[PDB]
Amino acid sequence: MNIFEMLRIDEGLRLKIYKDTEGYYTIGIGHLLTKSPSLNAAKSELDKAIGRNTNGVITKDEAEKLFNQDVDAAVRGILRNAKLKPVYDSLDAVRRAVLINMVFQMGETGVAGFTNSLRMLQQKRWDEAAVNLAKSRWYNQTPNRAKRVITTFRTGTWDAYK
Repeated sequence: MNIFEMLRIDEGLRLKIYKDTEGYYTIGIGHLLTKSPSLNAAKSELDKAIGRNTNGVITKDEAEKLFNQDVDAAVRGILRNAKLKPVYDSLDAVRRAVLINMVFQMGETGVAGFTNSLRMLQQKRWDEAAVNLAKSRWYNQTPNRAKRVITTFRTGTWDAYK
């Protein structure tokens, strides 16, 4: 198991523009296009991202390319973030992938907002962090995904994804 495979499981793959759990236009492997209610605005952002006139539809290759860029950016955001970097640096390989998952989903700012949980992770207080992470809108809106992420932080293994 690895970061790509894990996120591919959580996000799925759709080759046509769709709406995510919050109702925003998205495509491919969880690539958010825009928060704007306008489909046209979404089509425009898509064309710009891909570099061609897509008609709202892309290929597998193109979806994969956006995915690679998105994972790269997530890592890069973590490393550049003053609250995130130290946590990430203190973690083992499995748990580092979990943190990237969360950033890919909520963005850097969102994750950096989980102050108490970050501190608990840093201290390696698995069970306490898990409880704290569950007290969030994130867990309440997408509980199945959140449970998989949280359990992986508790155990340090990929069981929840196997």
